Amino acid sequence: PQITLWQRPIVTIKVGGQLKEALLDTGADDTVLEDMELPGRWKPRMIGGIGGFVKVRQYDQIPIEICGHKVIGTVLVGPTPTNIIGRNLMTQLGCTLNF
Amino acid sequence: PQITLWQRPIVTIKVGGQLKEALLDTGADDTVLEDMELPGRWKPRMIGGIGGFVKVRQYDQIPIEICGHKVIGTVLVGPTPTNIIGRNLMTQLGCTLNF
Ligand SMILES: CC(C)CN(C[C@@H](O)[C@H](Cc1ccccc1)NC(=O)O[C@H]1CCOC1)S(=O)(=O)c1ccc(N)cc1
Repeated sequence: PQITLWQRPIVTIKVGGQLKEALLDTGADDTVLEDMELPGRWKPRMIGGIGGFVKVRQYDQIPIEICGHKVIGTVLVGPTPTNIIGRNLMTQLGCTLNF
Repeated sequence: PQITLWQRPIVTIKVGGQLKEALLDTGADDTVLEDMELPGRWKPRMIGGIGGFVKVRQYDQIPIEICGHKVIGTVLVGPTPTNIIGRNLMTQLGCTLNF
């Protein structure tokens, strides 16, 4: 699809069998989800956002279906205003910015 | 242009007489630039995300040239770690996300 930016580019994702809304966020290097249970071991990761650097949990090779497309990659979990799909997974979708 | 997302989507802008680089960010509702002088009246605002919150000054109707295209809109200024072009200016470019 082609998504304009007059509203937030919120899409529906499926992760761990649950549908959730998430924001397609080209200013986010990584994908960060609100607290949820994910499989496997995690490791610590420090990420930078608008208010500073914060430690989150990093899970690897997590499948997510975004608009019906299946991606698999690193997902971080920690405090966040919303579920954020960053460039690590948008590149798997083939997403580009166009003007 | 069509900009892929393997790297951060950084472009050159010109604002308030100053040339700088900024991030095209579909996850940012409004443009926020690192602290600088802008003309005119402003209003205090708080913006929040992964760092927590930062206080900014909101300037209205500020002209910015982005990749040579002249656009106009609200510009927030404050201690952001990076210059961010948000949706409020990306729409004026006719910028879409496509996959
Ligand atoms: C978190 C989203 C919902 C909101 N932010 C936009 C995001 O793109 C934000 C932009 C950014 C890049 C690098 C350093 C600092 C900030 N990237 C971000 O945090 O990347 C993290 C999350 C995982 O990957 C790394 S914002 O900066 O808080 C924001 C809020 C309001 C306005 N008007 C403008 C900006």
